[PDB]
Amino acid sequence: HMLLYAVGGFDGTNRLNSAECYYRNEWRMITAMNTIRSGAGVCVLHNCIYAAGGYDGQDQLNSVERYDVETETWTFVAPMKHRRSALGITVHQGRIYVLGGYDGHTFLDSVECYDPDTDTWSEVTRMTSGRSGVGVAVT
Amino acid sequence: MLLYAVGGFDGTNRLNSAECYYRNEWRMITAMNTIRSGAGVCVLHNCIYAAGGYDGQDQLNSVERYDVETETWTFVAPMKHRRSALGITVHQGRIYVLGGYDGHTFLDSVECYDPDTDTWSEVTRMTSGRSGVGVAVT
Repeated sequence: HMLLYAVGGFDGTNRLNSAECYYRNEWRMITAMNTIRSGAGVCVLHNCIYAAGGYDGQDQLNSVERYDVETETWTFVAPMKHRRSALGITVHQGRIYVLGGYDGHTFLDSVECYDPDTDTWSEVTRMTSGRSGVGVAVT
Repeated sequence: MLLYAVGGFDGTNRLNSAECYYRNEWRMITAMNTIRSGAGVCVLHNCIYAAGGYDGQDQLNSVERYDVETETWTFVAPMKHRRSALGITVHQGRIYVLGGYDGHTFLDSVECYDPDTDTWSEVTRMTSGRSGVGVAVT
């Protein structure tokens, strides 16, 4: 926890796969992701930035990639069971939790859980109703 | 130790409701004061903050805070800019919101919330106005 990262997004004309980091003031670019992602789930787990799902301008994404700060390289990990944009994301006890989102036809209520050690995504529970754009909090 | 799902959009209505997962059971808690979809939601100290979002007609700049002890939502200082599809993170006891959509412009503004002084301040600007960004601190 020292540097702020801005990952992907949408500028009103193009959706972004680029990422910048704030330091000298100034936002400087880092290595761009392998996939154009807007509205992705972005979190930090074991000093790696994870980027899950999102919208590339045509399709809802299920791919997940992680950025290694030491190698400055984005790498794909196991993809989610569901494509989703406008998902909520949180990290709890060394695992990534994604909640809801939109798969292209359905507002999901699925909640998937990522185990980094085994590189698996597994559904852990389901919200009371399918919905997207949710905020997630653990306290 | 509890998971909270705040607001959202079920495909027909935007939601101001919130629920907590315990006994493998999702249980509803006190609903928010403002209908919020795609708001910035984080945990500062031990309170849930919900900043901005879309209520169905307008983009929101209001910020309310849920106290787990008192089970109530309280409005705090509003952001200088209305924002939907904003990024949000907590870092050294402060909230950072990044970009988003204000109803006409994709924002490059970054605001910082100090809970002690209840103030938002514009810290810097991103290289370009943008929305739907993921924020990470590491």
